[PDB]
Amino acid sequence: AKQYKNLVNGEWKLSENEITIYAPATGEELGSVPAMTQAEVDAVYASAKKALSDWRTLSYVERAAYLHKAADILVRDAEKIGAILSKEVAKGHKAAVSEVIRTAEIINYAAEEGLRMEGEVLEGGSFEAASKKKIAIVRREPVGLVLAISPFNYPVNLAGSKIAPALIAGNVVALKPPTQGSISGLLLAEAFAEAGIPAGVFNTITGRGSVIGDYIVEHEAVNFINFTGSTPIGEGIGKLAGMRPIMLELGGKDSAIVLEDADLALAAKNIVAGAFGYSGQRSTAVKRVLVMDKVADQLAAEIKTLVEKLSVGMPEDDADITPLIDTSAADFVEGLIKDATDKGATALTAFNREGNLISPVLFDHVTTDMRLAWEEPFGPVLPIIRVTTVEEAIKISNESEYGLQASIFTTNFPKAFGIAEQLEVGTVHLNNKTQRGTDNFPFLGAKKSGAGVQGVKYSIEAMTTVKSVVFDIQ
Amino acid sequence: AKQYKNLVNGEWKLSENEITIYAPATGEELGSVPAMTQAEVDAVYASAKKALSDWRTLSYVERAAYLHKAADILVRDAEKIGAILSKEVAKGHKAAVSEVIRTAEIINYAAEEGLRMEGEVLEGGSFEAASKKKIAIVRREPVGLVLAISPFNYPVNLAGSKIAPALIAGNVVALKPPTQGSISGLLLAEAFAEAGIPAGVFNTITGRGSVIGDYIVEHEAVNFINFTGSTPIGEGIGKLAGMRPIMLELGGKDSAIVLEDADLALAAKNIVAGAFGYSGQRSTAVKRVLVMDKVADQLAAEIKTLVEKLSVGMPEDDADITPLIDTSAADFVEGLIKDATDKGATALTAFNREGNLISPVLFDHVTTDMRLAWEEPFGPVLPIIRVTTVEEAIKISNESEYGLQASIFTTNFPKAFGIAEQLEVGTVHLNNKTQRGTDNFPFLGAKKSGAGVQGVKYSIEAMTTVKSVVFDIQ
Amino acid sequence: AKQYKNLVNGEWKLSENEITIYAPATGEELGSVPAMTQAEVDAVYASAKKALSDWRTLSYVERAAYLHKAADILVRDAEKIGAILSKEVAKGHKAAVSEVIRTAEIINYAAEEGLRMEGEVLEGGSFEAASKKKIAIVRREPVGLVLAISPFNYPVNLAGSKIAPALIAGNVVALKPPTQGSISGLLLAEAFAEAGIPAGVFNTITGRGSVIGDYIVEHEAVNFINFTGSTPIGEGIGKLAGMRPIMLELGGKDSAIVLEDADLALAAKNIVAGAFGYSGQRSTAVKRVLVMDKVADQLAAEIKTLVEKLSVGMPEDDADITPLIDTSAADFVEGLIKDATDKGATALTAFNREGNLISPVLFDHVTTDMRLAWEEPFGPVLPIIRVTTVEEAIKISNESEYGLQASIFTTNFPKAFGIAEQLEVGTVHLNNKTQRGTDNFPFLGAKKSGAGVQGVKYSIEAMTTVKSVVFDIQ
Ligand SMILES: NC(=O)c1ccc[n+]([C@@H]2O[C@H](COP(=O)([O-])OP(=O)(O)OC[C@H]3O[C@@H](n4cnc5c(N)ncnc54)[C@H](OP(=O)(O)O)[C@@H]3O)[C@@H](O)[C@H]2O)c1
Ligand SMILES: NC(=O)c1ccc[n+]([C@@H]2O[C@H](COP(=O)([O-])OP(=O)(O)OC[C@H]3O[C@@H](n4cnc5c(N)ncnc54)[C@H](OP(=O)(O)O)[C@@H]3O)[C@@H](O)[C@H]2O)c1
Ligand SMILES: O=C[C@H](O)[C@H](O)COP(=O)(O)O
Repeated sequence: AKQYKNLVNGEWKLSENEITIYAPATGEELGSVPAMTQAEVDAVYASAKKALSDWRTLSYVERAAYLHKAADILVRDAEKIGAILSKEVAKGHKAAVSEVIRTAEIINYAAEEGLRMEGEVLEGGSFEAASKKKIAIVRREPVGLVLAISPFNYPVNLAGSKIAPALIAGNVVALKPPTQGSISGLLLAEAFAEAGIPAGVFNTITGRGSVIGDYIVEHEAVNFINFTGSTPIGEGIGKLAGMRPIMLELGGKDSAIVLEDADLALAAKNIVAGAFGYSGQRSTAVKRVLVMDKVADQLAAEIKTLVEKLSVGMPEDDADITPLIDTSAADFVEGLIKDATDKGATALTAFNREGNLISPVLFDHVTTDMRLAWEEPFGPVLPIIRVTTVEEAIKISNESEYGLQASIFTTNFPKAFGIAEQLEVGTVHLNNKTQRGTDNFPFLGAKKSGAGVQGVKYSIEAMTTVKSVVFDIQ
Repeated sequence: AKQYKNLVNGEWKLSENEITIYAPATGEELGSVPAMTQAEVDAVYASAKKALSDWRTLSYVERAAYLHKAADILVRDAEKIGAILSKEVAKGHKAAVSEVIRTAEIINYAAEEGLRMEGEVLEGGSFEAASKKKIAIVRREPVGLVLAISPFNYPVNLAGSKIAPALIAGNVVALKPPTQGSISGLLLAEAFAEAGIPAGVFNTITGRGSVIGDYIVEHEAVNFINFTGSTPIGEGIGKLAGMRPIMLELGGKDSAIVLEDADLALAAKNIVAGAFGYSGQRSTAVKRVLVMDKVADQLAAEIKTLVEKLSVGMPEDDADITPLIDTSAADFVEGLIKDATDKGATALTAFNREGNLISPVLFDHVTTDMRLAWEEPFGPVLPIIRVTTVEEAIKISNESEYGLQASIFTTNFPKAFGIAEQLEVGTVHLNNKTQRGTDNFPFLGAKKSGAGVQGVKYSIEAMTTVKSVVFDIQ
Repeated sequence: AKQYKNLVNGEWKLSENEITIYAPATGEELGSVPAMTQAEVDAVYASAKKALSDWRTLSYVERAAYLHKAADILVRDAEKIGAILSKEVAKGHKAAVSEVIRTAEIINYAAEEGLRMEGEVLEGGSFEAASKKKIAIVRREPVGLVLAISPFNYPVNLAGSKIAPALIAGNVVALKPPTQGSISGLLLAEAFAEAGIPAGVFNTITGRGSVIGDYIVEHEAVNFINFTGSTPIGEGIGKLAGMRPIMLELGGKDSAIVLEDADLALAAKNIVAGAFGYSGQRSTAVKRVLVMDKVADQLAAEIKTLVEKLSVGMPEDDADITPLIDTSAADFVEGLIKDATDKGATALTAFNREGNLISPVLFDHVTTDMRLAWEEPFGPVLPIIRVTTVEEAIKISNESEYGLQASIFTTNFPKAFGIAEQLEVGTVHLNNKTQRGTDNFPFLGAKKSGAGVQGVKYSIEAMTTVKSVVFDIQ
C-alpha cells in the first residue's frame, strides 16, 4: 500500500528500483522497500563515518536521551507497528505487538547500562617494583561503524538488540533488515528519526541479501558486523569480515534432556511451548527431546496431548501455529517430515499442509540416521529421541554442530549442573524451555551457533574497545 | 648441533624430514627441528582434544601448580635457554636471557590471575518484574584448543604470553613457533614437559609456515587462534579463522609526537631506546617522529648524538644494533633507505651495511611521499617528520594503517589526554617510549595492527567463554 | 505558614507539640513541624520493619519505578519546593531550586544504578583442589531499616542522596531532617507519597534533640545510620551505633595548594567560588590556601579583587553572600576573624556584620598559630597561608584533623599526582575547586571528615550486604 524509504543521513530516501512485500499468510500487498544500489550503500556508509566524530564526542547522558525517546515512541506506536509486523512475517498479532514492546524495553535498558560504562586503573607495581609509579588509565571507546543485520523472525527485536547497545557506546550504525521484514525494520527506524537521532548516526539499508549482501559486509567502511541469521550466511560473513570484529547469532537445535526423576507434566508443558512457539521459527526453540527410556512412553503421551491442543490458523486470530515465512521453508519442513516417516519414525500427530500452513507434527522413536535429528527445520515438527543413559544424551546432544541452548528437566539440581558443564551450549535452562530472556542475561551459542556474547551489557562490551593512557607519577 | 623434537601427547617425536637452523649473525649451525607433515599435525590436535576433558575438570590450583613449576624451570635454565635464543634470532645475549626471565614472570602472573576466575549472578527482576525469581548463574569455561603462533623476535616471551593464559583457564594448547626460533620454542616446551604437564595438554608444531601454515590454522579442531606476526599473514588468518575467535598482534608504526613544550632530552632518550632496541625489530618500537617545527632542529640533533653512540656488532657481545634476522629483511630496509634518500631526506647518520648488519640510520625532513614514512621497516632506521600544528600531527599519525601505540612528549598533560583520545591506537604513553609492559596492562592495536586485547588478564578473558545456568527460585 | 505533618505508615500525622520554623534571613514565620515523642518514633520504626518484607521481595524494576515517579514530581514542583527551601535555610532562591533539580537527578540515577547490582559466582577450586566442585552464589540483599539524617545546608539533596540508594536496594527508610530544614524535608516526603511509595517503606521523623535526639539512633530497630552533619555529632552517632554499620559525612577544611607554575587567575577564580559559595556553609569548600611565597602576592591580589565584588544580601535576591544559619554560627565566625586580626593577619577585605549577615573576609599572611588556620568556620572567611616548599604544604595540609578534599593548582600533573598520593583526603581536584560532583564519583572523607564512601554506586553498596548460597556440583 505504502512506498517505504530508507533513513539515510537524517533524510528518507527512495531508490530507482523497489521490492514489493506481501503478507505470507494471505498474499496481501503491504508496500514496497527500496532496492539499494552499491553506490547508495557507499553513501549510507559515508554519511555514518562523517557523523561518528561528533556523535562519539557527545556525553553518555546525551546519547542515552535519544534512545529513551525512541523507546517511548515505540511503546506509543506498538499497536500500529505490531499490526504491520504481524502481517509481514505471519506472526500472531498480539505476539507481534509484544515484540515491539520488548524492543523498547531493550533500548531503555541498553541506554542506562551503557551510560554507566567504567574504565580501569592498573598498577605497574602489580608486576614489577621498578614500575610502581607507572599507572594505566584504561577507558572505553566505540569501534566505529557497526553493520547490524536482523532476521525475518524478529526483525524489530533483533534489530534493536544491536542498535541500542551500539549507539550508547558511541558507534554509528547501519541496519540491514531482512527483505521479508524490511517494512517493520523501517518502521523501527522511523521511531529513531522522530526521536531526533543526528543525521548519519543511524541509517538503514534495504535490498536482497543475495544481491547486495556481500557488498555491505565486505565494505572497508564497516568496523564491526553484528549479524543474526542462518549458519551458512554467518559462515560467509566470517570470511568476508577478515580480521574485523563480529558477533554472529546463527542456527540452533536445542536439546531438551528429560531424566527419570523429572516432572513429566512440567516438561511436556515447557517442551511444547518452546518447540512450537511461532511455528518453531525460533533459534532457541526446543528442537529435539532426549528422554530416558524409562519415562519416554509417558512423556510422549503428555507432549502429544498438548500438541493436539495447539491452534492452527491465521496471524490475525493469534493462532499458535501460523503459516511459515515462505513456500521454500514449508517445502524444506515437509521434506524433513517425509524423511522421518520413510525411515520408520512414529508420527504421534498427523502431517497436514494447507498452502504454507503446516500442522504441528510430533515424531517419536527418532533415530540419529534421520535428518530431523540434526537439521534445523524452522517449522512445527519436534522429534523425540530415546536414550538409555545420561552419557548417551550428553553424547547425542553434543554431536550436533549447533550449541545454542539446552534444557534439563530433573529434580536433582546438583546433577543438572554437572550435566550442564558437559553440554556444548551457551545457556542451560533447568526445568524450563530454552529462551533468550531475560535480555540482561548472557546469550551466546557454541560451535556453529554463533560467535561473541550478547545480552545487553555483553553486547555493549563487545562493540567497544579500550584506550590505555600510561604515565609515570612523579 | 642437536636434533630437536616436538612435544606430542607427552612424547618427544622426530619427523622424517627436518629443518637445519643457523645463527643469523654468524652462520653457526645450531641444530634442526622437525618438518611436520599434515598427518602429524592431525595427531597433535587429536591428542589435545582427547586431553581437554581431564584438563578442564582439574581445579584451578592444580593447573596453576603446573604453570608455576614450568616458570621455576625456566628461571633455573635461563642462561642455557638464553644462550641458544641469542644465537638463533641474533638477539643480544643479556637481552635473550631477560626474555626467558620475563616469560617466567608472565607464566607466574597468568597462573595467579587465572585461578581467581570469577563468574556472575544476574537477576531476572533487573529487567522485568514477572521474572524476579529467575536468576542466571554465569561461569567461565575454556574455548577448547588454542593454537598459539609466536614470532621470531620474541619466540619464547610471545609464546608464554599465549600458553599460560590459555592453560590456566582450562584450554589445551598447540604452539607453532617461528621456524627461525623454533629451537627456542622447543626449549620452552621442555620446561613444561619437565613440570609434568599432562600428555596432550600442551604440544608443539614445527614446520615452515609457507607449507603447513594454512593447514594448522584452517583445521577444524582448532577453536581459537592466538597469533603474533606480520599483517599480511594475520590478514589471511582472519579469513581462514572463519567464525572462530582469534587474537592478532600485527605490524606497528608507532608515532612519537613531540610538542613545543616537551623535555627534548627525555624525548630523545626514549625515542632512541624505543626505535633502535633490537635493531628496530619490534612491533611497539618508535617508528616515526612527528615533531613541531620549532623544536625539530634541536630534537633531531639530540637524537643524532645518541644514535651515534649505539654499539653495532654481534649478539654475543650485547651490541645495541645486531644483524637483522635474514638477508631479505636487510634488503627491504636498504630499499626503504634508498627511497628516502632519492626523495631528498637528510641522512643525519650514514647508511652502512656489512652482511646483514646495518648501521643505525636517522633521517630528518622525511615527507609523506616517502615509503619510510609509512612502511614498517623492522630495521634500524628512524624517520623524523616535521609538522606545523598538533592537528597535523594527529592527522598524519592516524593516516597510518597501523595503530598499535603512540608516545606524546609534552608538559601539558590535560592536552596530552585530549590528543590521546584522538589517536587511533591501543595505548598512548606520555613522556615515555612505546612499550608492551607492564604485562598486566592491556596491549592491543587498532586498524591493521591486530584484533582482541592482550595483557595477562585480558588474554585470559579472550580465551574463555561463558556458560549460563538459569533456573527459577521457588 | 502552614502546619506540616510527618509521613508515618502512609498517613500524615501531627504531634501534640510542634516546632515553629523561621527564615534565618528575615525572621519570617514559615510554618511548623511536629515535635515527635519517643513513642511516636517507635511507631515509625515498627511500621518500617513491618513493610520491609513485602518491599524487599518486590523486583528491582518495581522499586525503580517508584523512585522515577518521585523524581518526576520533584522536577514538577522544583519552583514550589525551592522557594520554601530558600527561605528555610537562607539559600539563594535560584540555588535552592537547583538543589531540588539535583535531587531528582540523583534519585533517577540511583534507581537505574541499583537495579543493575549484580552478584558473583566463586569457585572453590580457586583455593583448594578438594573443593573444586563447590561454588558460591553470592547475591546482594538490603541491610534493613536505614536511618537517614540530612543536614541544614542541603536538606533535600543530602536527604535524597541517602533515601534513593537505600530504597532501590530493598531497604526501608526513616528520614530525620534537621529542624532548620524540616519543612523542606517533609516537602520531599510529599513527593514520595504522591509517587505511591508503599506505606511504611519511607517515613519521616521530626522533633527536638532534647526529646528524641539520641533515641532515634539508639533504637534497636535501626540497622544502619546514614548521617550528614557536624563532626562532634558524628562522633556521638558512631558510639551509639555500636557494631551497626554507619555512613558519616562530617566537617572539612579543604586545602588549595598553589604551586609556582599555576595559572593564578584560574586558581583565584576557583578558590573564591569554592570558598564563599553559600557563604562558606559547606563541608566541601576551599577553606585554606597554601601558596608558594614566590606567587603569593599576585595570587592574593587576584583573590582580593574577586572577593571585593561578591554581592552581600538576601536569599530572595540571589546574593553571593547570604545571612548565616543562626546567631551562634555568626558569633563563631566573628571570633575566628578577631583571633586572626589580633595575631597579625592582613585583612585584605573588610569585616562587616549586620545581624547574622557577615561580609566576606579575606586574610593574608595567616600563620598556623591562628584558629582560622584549622577550625571550620562555616562562614565567609578565607585564610591564605604562605609556604616555601611543597613538602611544607603537604605537612600543613595533613596536620588538619579534617581530610575531605583538596585542590592542587599547577601545570605539572605528574607532580600533582605524586602530591595527591601524599594528601590525607578522599578526593583531590586538579586545577579546580573541591566539589562533591559529579554524583557518580566517589565522595568520602578521611580522618575526622567522615566514614564510608558515598556517591551513588558506593552508597548502594554500603547499604547492602551479601547472601551466599554454597553447594557442590555432582
Ligand atoms: N541465534 C539467534 O539469536 C537467532 C535469532 C533469530 C534467527 N536466527 C537464525 O536465523 C535463521 C532464520 O532467519 P533468516 O531466514 O532471515 O536468515 P538468513 O536467510 O541468513 O538472513 C538473515 C539476514 O541476513 C541477510 N543476508 C542474506 N544474505 C546475505 C549476504 N550474502 N550477506 C549479508 N547479509 C545477508 C538477510 O537479508 P534478506 O532478508 O534480504 O535475505 C537477512 O537480513 C535460522 O537459522 C535461525 O536459527 C538466529
Ligand atoms: N604486535 C605485536 O605484539 C607483535 C610482536 C612481535 C612481532 N610483531 C609483528 O610480527 C612481524 C615480524 O615477525 P615474523 O617475521 O615472525 O612474522 P611472520 O612472517 O608473519 O611469521 C609469524 C609466525 O607466523 C607463522 N606463519 C607464517 N606463514 C603462516 C601461514 N601462512 N599461516 C600461519 N602461520 C604462518 C611463521 O612461521 P615461519 O617462521 O615458519 O614462517 C611464524 O611462526 C612484524 O610485522 C611485527 O610487527 C607484532
Ligand atoms: O529466533 C528466535 C530467538 O530464539 C529469539 O530469542 C526468540 O525469543 P525468546 O527466546 O527470547 O523468547
